[PDB]
Amino acid sequence: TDTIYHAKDAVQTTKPSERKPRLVVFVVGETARADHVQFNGYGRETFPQLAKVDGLANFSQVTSCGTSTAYSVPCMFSYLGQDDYDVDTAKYQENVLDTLDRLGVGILWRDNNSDSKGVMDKLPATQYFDYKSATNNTICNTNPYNECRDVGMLVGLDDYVSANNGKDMLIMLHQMGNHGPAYFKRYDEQFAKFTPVCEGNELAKCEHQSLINAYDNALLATDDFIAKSIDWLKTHEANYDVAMLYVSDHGESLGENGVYLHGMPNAFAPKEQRAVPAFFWSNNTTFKPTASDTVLTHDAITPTLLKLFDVTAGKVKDRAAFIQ
Ligand SMILES: [Zn+2]
Repeated sequence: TDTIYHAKDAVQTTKPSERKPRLVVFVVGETARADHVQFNGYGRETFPQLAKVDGLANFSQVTSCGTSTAYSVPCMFSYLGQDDYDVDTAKYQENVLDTLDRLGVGILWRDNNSDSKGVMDKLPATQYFDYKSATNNTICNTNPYNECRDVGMLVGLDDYVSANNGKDMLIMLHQMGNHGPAYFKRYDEQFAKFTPVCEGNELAKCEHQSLINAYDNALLATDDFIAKSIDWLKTHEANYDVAMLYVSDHGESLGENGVYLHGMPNAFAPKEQRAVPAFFWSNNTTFKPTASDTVLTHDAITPTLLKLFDVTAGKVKDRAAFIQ
């Protein structure tokens, strides 16, 4: 087909009509720094809603595959691992979502950031939706920049769960998160906790604390979005076994040594551009997460996903996952 396969041997050991069906939300983040998370020692409570969630596992030692929203995302769903990962040929490799779609799991990708980078290309166009425009995202008139909001991705998922009744389901929500240099645009007035913030076009011209405040506000918005995801998943506890996974595609630099956005090559990228937060919540002791401070990378994503849907592929039975 011109596709290079890696998991043709993959097999789902237990099916939806052998046990309770499983519904999972994978929230793909952007620009979130692990060292700006309270659970990892940050001095501000940037995730106050997740702090009150029972069964929520935080991961403090996760490193990203790359430093950009073009390099890390295809690697997050790749089978190869960042060592063997090549970005020029990633679009053509079989990835975890291809494998899961083959095994009967409903894949759904809602994107409020840019695109899937190619992860959803081999899948029918009816499974990818653009939520950056008001065409699909119902929440775009809550701020004076008229930017569509991440929580708009939650509206109308009950109908997807209804149409796919009794199916294993995986839902990727691609966050706008903490992107771009205009951090002050990324959140609504409900989250303007820290002040002042930087409105400037040039980050170098900002006062450092203003930039920090804007970034932390956007982190508050993300915290709220993840929490609302978990609540939504709770509205389906009765019929499905539910779980939520959050990873950021990379970190961000905020003036450390005059460095200000992301994008630097891994060989020279500072520590802040690769340390990302990772969260995992499950209603059920069905899955038991690995230890908090286990040293992990994006290579843990693809095993995790497979483990969630009881899939066995030969390539990734030696891999560290987020669950045991
Ligand atoms: Zn990014």
